[PDB]
Amino acid sequence: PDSRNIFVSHRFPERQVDLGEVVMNFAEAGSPDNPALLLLPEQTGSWWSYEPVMGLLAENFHVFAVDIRGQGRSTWTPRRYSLDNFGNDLVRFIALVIKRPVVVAGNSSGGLLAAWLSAYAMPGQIRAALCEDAPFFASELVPAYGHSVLQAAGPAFELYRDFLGDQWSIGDWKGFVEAAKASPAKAMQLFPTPDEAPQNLKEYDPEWGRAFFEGTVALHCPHDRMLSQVKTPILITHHARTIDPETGELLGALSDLQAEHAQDIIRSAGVRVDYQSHPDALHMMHLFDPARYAEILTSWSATLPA
Amino acid sequence: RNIFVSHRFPERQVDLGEVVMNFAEAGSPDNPALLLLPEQTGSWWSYEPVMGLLAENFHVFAVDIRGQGRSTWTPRRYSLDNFGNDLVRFIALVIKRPVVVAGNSSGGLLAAWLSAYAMPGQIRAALCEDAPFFASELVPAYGHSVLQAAGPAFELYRDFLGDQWSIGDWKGFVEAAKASPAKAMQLFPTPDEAPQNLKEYDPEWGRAFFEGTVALHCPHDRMLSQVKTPILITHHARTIDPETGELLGALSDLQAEHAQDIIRSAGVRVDYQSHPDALHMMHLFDPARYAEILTSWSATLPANDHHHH
Ligand SMILES: C[C@H]1CCCC(=O)CCC/C=C/c2cc(O)cc(O)c2C(=O)N1
Ligand SMILES: C[C@H]1CCCC(=O)CCC/C=C/c2cc(O)cc(O)c2C(=O)N1
Repeated sequence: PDSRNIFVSHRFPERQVDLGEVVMNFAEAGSPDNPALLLLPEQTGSWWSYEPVMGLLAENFHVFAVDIRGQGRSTWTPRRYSLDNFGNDLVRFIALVIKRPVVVAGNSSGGLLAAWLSAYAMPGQIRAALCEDAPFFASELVPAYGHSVLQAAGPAFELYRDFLGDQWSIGDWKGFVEAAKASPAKAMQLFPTPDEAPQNLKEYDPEWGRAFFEGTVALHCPHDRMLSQVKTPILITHHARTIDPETGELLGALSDLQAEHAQDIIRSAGVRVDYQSHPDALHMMHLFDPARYAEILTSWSATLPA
Repeated sequence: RNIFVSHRFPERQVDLGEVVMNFAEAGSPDNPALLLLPEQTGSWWSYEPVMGLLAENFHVFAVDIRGQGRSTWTPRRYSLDNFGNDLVRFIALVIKRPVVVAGNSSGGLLAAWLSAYAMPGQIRAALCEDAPFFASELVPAYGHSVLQAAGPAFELYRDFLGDQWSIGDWKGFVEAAKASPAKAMQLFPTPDEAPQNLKEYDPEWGRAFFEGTVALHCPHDRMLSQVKTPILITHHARTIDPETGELLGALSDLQAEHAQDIIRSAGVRVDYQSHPDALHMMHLFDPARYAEILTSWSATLPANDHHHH
């Protein structure tokens, strides 16, 4: 994987654009007369996390699915992984490639960035943001509310750092898998441990995981302040989540309490916010139940002002 | 936040999205565009005495960086990357042409930031006026850290003025400054009343430098390795105290030598001028000299003719 020559074929053509520091890879679907839709993957996911759902969304949207920096065919940038750098790359992407206002939809950390764009993009760039099971608060080191990253997804990111290493400099996949299987963190059960590293992980810069676990990725983007600054309608979907009865760990993206405060803050900013709890859905609904995801996204987007 | 004073160039503001950025414009768009970045604690009008000279030959934009002047104060969001992307947006939304960027001190850091990290084609060239490469980092690759240079002053901005002037203990700041063991404290204003520039300054800037958060995600050795335009480095007064080892000045000879080396190994044009008797803010305290440095160097840039009309 530190070859950066490990890529495979996909169903939609891919194109790259120079944003200045990062060269961003992306795939396009749908017809350009339809409203623009920017799709942001989960951490460890390339644009083609959205490949099964892109055909469905192609019926109604002009779809751009991107590799975020440090993922896929987009530039890996050591020591530069922050929500602000991720977000400003996407501001540049809209300005250089799309050149229209977008609906932005993001899963997990991509949902953090969907909110980031609502608050901090260039004026007019963002019509609305869909935050698909975004770990508001629970992906911070010291959140204003609820479980920290250390008490939720952190243990997996720690193992990415310790065994895969920055830019796959260590690459001990077998040691990662044996450490993951031996971990006493119940949340580890939500992460794949196949016999060989899966394609999405070979495209992933594990310094992402370091930055989340060490609390550097969002040091300059406290979530309570970010959510208070959003400027567009927001849709929050909230998928599976439980509190482990033996460790107290959060299993899922964010707890009910965290979701309640996220809504409250957005509402206090005076922007439209809608919340949908889908407690039996998997974290990556856009991948594992694309028809349900597409319906949610399409139906909501139809309620947006023109 | 209503302590502003008049100035001899009209000021305007532009919404960048998060930051509303204040700036002063002078000159004709027929001449090359020039973006002026102040030092930390300096508003755009740090350049007000020299802009008349520069407006003879340049279309000048002098800006208030986020957390300074009339530009939005943004609690907890002070980083070189956020400062830098604001300026990327400013060029894209206001200037709409390639620019020469000239910055003093932290503004010089940001000029190099733009050279490396702006959108393609935005930056023609960067003038880094006594920029504290390495010396303004918490863990620099080379030489003094901020803790052995300007840090003690920023520490006192944090401790006595506070984030967004939330403490505001100017008297106690002055008293602590005078009592400081740091020889470098003599380089900072300690008047009996807070000066105008500092009333316009968000001291969380100082916190961010002292605590090593402002450039956590922008190590300077890597930044300098990624520059993509010609760079002019001016290096003004500096000495290293023989008793404490403190750096008095923006950067040491060792730090300037590595900065040059790194830029040159990026394969771009780099020029270095040592002005060991110049004050840190030469653009303010020796404006005629500074204007001649910038103008004469700009005239040697490729496409200087294309940018005249
Ligand atoms: C890798 C991606 C895969 C999801 C693995 C899980 O289903 C665990 C529960 C959901 C939380 C994930 C999660 C937390 C976080 O604090 C930061 C992140 O980027 C994610 C994030 O993107 N996970
Ligand atoms: C306040 C402004 C003016 C104070 C200048 C001095 O006379 C001290 C000399 C060294 C440079 C300061 C300096 C260091 C740094 O690590 C980061 C910075 O932004 C400055 C910076 O902009 N100083």
